[PDB]
Amino acid sequence: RPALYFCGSIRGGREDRTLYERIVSRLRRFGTVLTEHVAAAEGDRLIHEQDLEWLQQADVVVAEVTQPSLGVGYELGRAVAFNKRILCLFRPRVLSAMIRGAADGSRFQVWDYEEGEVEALLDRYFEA
Amino acid sequence: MRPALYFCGSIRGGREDRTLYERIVSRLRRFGTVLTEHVAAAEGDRLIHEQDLEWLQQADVVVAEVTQPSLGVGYELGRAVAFNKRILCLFRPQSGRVLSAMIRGAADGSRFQVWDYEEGEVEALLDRYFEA
Ligand SMILES: CNc1ccccc1C(=O)N1CCC(Nc2nc(-c3cc4ccc(C#N)cc4[nH]3)nn2CCCCCCCC(=O)O)CC1
Ligand SMILES: CNc1ccccc1C(=O)N1CCC(Nc2nc(-c3cc4ccc(C#N)cc4[nH]3)nn2CCCCCCCC(=O)O)CC1
Ligand SMILES: [Cl-]
Repeated sequence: RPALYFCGSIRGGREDRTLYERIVSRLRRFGTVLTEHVAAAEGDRLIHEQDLEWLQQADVVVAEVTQPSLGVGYELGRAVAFNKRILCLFRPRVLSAMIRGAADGSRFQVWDYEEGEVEALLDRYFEA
Repeated sequence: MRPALYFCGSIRGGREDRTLYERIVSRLRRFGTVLTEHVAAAEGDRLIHEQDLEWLQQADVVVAEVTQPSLGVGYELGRAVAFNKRILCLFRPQSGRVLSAMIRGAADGSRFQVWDYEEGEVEALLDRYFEA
């Protein structure tokens, strides 16, 4: 099965816990979600090494980029250098030009969305 | 041959402090060329990303102010690690914040370092790092 990596900001996880769970639940239909048991409220070297191992194992990286995060950005930077296929999900805040600009319409895509249509978008992405 | 220094910080940290980022850049100029000294941060996006990536590849050292969360700063740090760059992260714990485990965990005490500091001592720390 394809290996899927999900990540999001700690702030996005706090205010929108259900949103991250909805994304992960939908991703499970298209493969194994390596980060599905991550409980964001979490020495640091062990976390970094496990994160890198999952990033290297992933076939697709799905990042929720609505809130600023050094961790999400760092994971995206490592993922680009690991030549991974990336999908960023943004809820229109101004998305960083480093993320919007990394998009190439194929291997790195950034999709603007409204909370309610996240399942439909994920279906479209993985049925293509 | 002057060393090429790359500086980056969050847009929030640039707004809430302004003088802090300018103090850091001014001090870095003593030790080398600052590739990002003329960055406004009031910013098509692809051109910005490609210019950023060119500066990252040219750098000898990357200095990042990591006090406020930022997708851009994190992304630049991730690309910098993969480009095998020497990195120094500057974090202010007085802000009450806890630095991301992805950044604190990337530290190895040598090639990637994270230093906790108080606003007033930033010039002294930069002098120590660059061996003044
Ligand atoms: C102030 N910020 C931080 C402070 C402390 C720690 C991290 C951060 C930080 O920068 N973060 C938080 C973590 C986030 N990455 C992330 N978030 C999720 C994630 C959120 C989430 C929510 C719901 C569900 C479901 N169902 C699944 C979820 N999966 N996965 N990943 C990737 C794995 C990395 C973790 C390594 C694990 C090592 C270990 O198991 O010991 C990036 C931003
Ligand atoms: C919501 N956030 C964003 C929204 C929109 C755009 C970016 C962000 C974002 O994530 N950012 C902001 C930019 C930041 N990086 C950064 N900040 C500085 C920087 C701040 C600063 C302050 C004072 C002084 C002095 N003296 C010098 C300074 N140099 N350099 N860099 C690296 C160069 C990248 C520029 C590419 C240009 C492309 C082009 O010209 O074609 C990362 C976080
Ligand atoms: Cl976060």
